[PDB]
Amino acid sequence: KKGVVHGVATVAEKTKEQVTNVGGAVVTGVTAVAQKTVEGAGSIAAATGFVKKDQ
Amino acid sequence: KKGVVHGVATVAEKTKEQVTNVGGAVVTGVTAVAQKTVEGAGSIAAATGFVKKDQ
Amino acid sequence: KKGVVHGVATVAEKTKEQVTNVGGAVVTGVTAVAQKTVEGAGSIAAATGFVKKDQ
Amino acid sequence: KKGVVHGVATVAEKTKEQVTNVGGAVVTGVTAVAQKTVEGAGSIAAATGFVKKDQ
Amino acid sequence: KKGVVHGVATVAEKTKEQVTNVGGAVVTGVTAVAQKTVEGAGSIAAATGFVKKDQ
Amino acid sequence: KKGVVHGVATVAEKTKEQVTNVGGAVVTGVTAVAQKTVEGAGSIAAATGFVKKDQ
Amino acid sequence: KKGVVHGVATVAEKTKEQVTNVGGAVVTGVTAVAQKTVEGAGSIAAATGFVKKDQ
Amino acid sequence: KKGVVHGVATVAEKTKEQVTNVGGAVVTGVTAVAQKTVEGAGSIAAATGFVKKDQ
Amino acid sequence: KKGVVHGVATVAEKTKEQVTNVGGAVVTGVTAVAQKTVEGAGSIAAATGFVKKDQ
Amino acid sequence: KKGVVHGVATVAEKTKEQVTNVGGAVVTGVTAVAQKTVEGAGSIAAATGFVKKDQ
Ligand SMILES: CNc1ccc(-c2nc3ccc(O)cc3s2)cc1
Ligand SMILES: CNc1ccc(-c2nc3ccc(O)cc3s2)cc1
Ligand SMILES: CNc1ccc(-c2nc3ccc(O)cc3s2)cc1
Ligand SMILES: CNc1ccc(-c2nc3ccc(O)cc3s2)cc1
Ligand SMILES: CNc1ccc(-c2nc3ccc(O)cc3s2)cc1
Ligand SMILES: CNc1ccc(-c2nc3ccc(O)cc3s2)cc1
Ligand SMILES: CNc1ccc(-c2nc3ccc(O)cc3s2)cc1
Ligand SMILES: CNc1ccc(-c2nc3ccc(O)cc3s2)cc1
Ligand SMILES: CNc1ccc(-c2nc3ccc(O)cc3s2)cc1
Ligand SMILES: CNc1ccc(-c2nc3ccc(O)cc3s2)cc1
Ligand SMILES: CNc1ccc(-c2nc3ccc(O)cc3s2)cc1
Ligand SMILES: CNc1ccc(-c2nc3ccc(O)cc3s2)cc1
Repeated sequence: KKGVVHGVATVAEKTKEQVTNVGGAVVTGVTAVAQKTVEGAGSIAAATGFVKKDQ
Repeated sequence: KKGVVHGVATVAEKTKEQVTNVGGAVVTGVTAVAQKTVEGAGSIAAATGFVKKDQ
Repeated sequence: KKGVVHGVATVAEKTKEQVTNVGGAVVTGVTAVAQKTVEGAGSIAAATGFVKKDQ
Repeated sequence: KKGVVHGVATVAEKTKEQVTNVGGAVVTGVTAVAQKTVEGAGSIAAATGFVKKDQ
Repeated sequence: KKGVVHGVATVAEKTKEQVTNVGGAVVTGVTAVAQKTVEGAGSIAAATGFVKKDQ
Repeated sequence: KKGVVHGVATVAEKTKEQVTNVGGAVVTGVTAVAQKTVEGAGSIAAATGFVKKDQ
Repeated sequence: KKGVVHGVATVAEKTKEQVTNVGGAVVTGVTAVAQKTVEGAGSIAAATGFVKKDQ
Repeated sequence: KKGVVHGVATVAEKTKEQVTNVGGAVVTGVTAVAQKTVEGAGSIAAATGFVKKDQ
Repeated sequence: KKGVVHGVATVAEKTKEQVTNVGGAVVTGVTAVAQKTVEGAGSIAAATGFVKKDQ
Repeated sequence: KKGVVHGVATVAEKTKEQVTNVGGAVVTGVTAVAQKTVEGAGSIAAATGFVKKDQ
């Protein structure tokens, strides 16, 4: 076989899960957050996949 | 087989799940948030997939 | 087989779920949010798939 | 088989769900939000798939 | 076989999970956060995959 | 002060919430159930406060 | 002060929450269930407060 | 002070939370269940407070 | 002071939390369950407070 | 002071937490279970407080 990509690719066979991202956010997984009190200014309480590039 | 992509591709066979994103947000997964009190200015309480690029 | 894409594609066979996004938001998954009080100015309380690019 | 796309495509066979988006928003999944009080100016309380690009 | 990529690629066969990211965040895994009180200004309470590049 | 009860009482001062039950069911709290498929004969899918005394 | 009870009482002062139960079920708390598939005969999927006394 | 109870009592002062139960179930706490697939006959998947006295 | 109980009592002062139970189940605490697949016949997957007295 | 109990009592002063149980189950503490696959017939996967007296 032959393949040429510029990116971003994701090429496969017999594949149970696939995610391609440029951005941006993708949530595909099981996630449970239980929480009782959030205070403070300002605290990232429960972050799973996170990116902060403030300018 | 032969394939040429510019991106972003996601090419496969026999594949249970697929996500392609440029952006942007995609939520495809099970997610449960239970929460009782959020305060503060300003706190990211429960973030799963998150991207902040303020300018 | 042969395939040429510019992107964004999502090409497959025998595939249970598919999402293609450029944007933008796509919500296809099970999601439960239970919440009792949100305060503060301004706090992202419960974000699952999120993108903030304010200019 | 043969396929050439400009994007955004989503090509498949035997496929239970499909979403193609350029935009924009698509909601196809089960979603339950229960909520008791939202205050503050201005707090994104419960966001599932979200994109904010204010200029 | 032959392959030439510019990156970022992810090329495979017989592959159970795949993630390609440029960004950005991708959450595909099981995650449980249980939490009782978050205070302080400002403390990253529970971060799993995290990136902070404030300027 | 003086108090004599037979039960069931609930006596208080300065009290934000109160529930008295003999029975029976009382639901006063925030509750979110999101659900996609229930099968089987017969499975209690999502029970929060539950009592089964079949004879 | 003086108090005589037969039960079940709940006597207090300056008290934020109170529950008295004989039964029976009382749900006063925040609860989020997100769920995607329930099968089997018969499986208690997600039980929070539960009592089964079948005869 | 003086107190005589038969039970079940719960007597206090300056008390943030109170639960009295004879039964029966009481759910007053924050709870998040996220779940993707339940099978089998019959499996208690996610039980928090649970009592099974089948006869 | 003087106190005579038959049980079950719970007598206190200046007390943040109280639970009295005869039964039965009481859930007052923060709880997060995230789960992806449950199979088998029949397996207690995730049990927090649990009592099984089948006859 | 003077006290006579039959049991089960729990008598105190200046006390942050209290639990009295006859039964039965009480869950008052923070608990996080994250889990990916449960199989087998039948295996107690993750048990925190547990009692099995099958007859
Ligand atoms: C995040 N902001 C952003 C803006 C623009 C893009 C673009 N991606 C492509 C790809 C192929 C093409 O012919 C044109 C474009 S423009 C991506 C991201
Ligand atoms: C010292 N370590 C540190 C980590 C994180 C922070 C953050 N500050 C903000 C403010 C607004 C917002 O939406 C998100 C965040 S995160 C600050 C400090
Ligand atoms: C070893 N390096 C490598 C890079 C890329 C490939 C590719 N194979 C295909 C097939 C179909 C298609 O539309 C695109 C592509 S790209 C293969 C191998
Ligand atoms: C952390 N900041 C950062 C900025 C830029 C990069 C880049 N990586 C590549 C790779 C290939 C290419 O043709 C161009 C670039 S630019 C990486 C990181
Ligand atoms: C984090 N900031 C960032 C900005 C830009 C990039 C880019 N990655 C590629 C890859 C191929 C290409 O032809 C162009 C570009 S630009 C990556 C990261
Ligand atoms: C994070 N900010 C960002 C801006 C731009 C990009 C771009 N990626 C590509 C890829 C191919 C192409 O022909 C054009 C572009 S532009 C990526 C990231
Ligand atoms: C030391 N053991 C003890 C047991 C029980 C008590 C009680 N005090 C009160 C007051 C008012 C009321 O309606 C009921 C009761 S019960 C006090 C002490
Ligand atoms: C679980 N089944 C059940 C049946 C009956 C009861 C009763 N509790 C009281 C209390 C005082 C009284 O004068 C009478 C009765 S009867 C409780 C439970
Ligand atoms: C060996 N360990 C074991 C634990 C638990 C069980 C249970 N069997 C049932 C049947 C019906 C129902 O509503 C709940 C349950 S739980 C069986 C065995
Ligand atoms: C486990 N099975 C079980 C059955 C019965 C009990 C009882 N505990 C008390 C206490 C005082 C009283 O006057 C009566 C009774 S009965 C306890 C356990
Ligand atoms: C679990 N099954 C059950 C049946 C009956 C009870 C009873 N509790 C009391 C208390 C005072 C009283 O005068 C009568 C009764 S009966 C409790 C439990
Ligand atoms: C688990 N099964 C069960 C049955 C009965 C009980 C009883 N507890 C009391 C307490 C005081 C009283 O005057 C009567 C009774 S009966 C408890 C448990």
